[PDB]
Amino acid sequence: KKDGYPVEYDNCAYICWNYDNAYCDKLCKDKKADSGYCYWVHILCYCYGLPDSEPTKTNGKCK
Repeated sequence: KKDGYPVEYDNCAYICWNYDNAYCDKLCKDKKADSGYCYWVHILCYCYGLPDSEPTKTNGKCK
């Protein structure tokens, strides 16, 4: 398991709906994580307990 910002190709994270924590929680759980929230500093969804196989953000900008 891992915690992090889930991404789509390539290295592009999921922006929150507004600043909605519930949105990110649902998104994260649909990706099989334990939970998630909207990190307001970046306005991105952050997940707790993603599967090891789910891609997460690394050092790098969105393609």
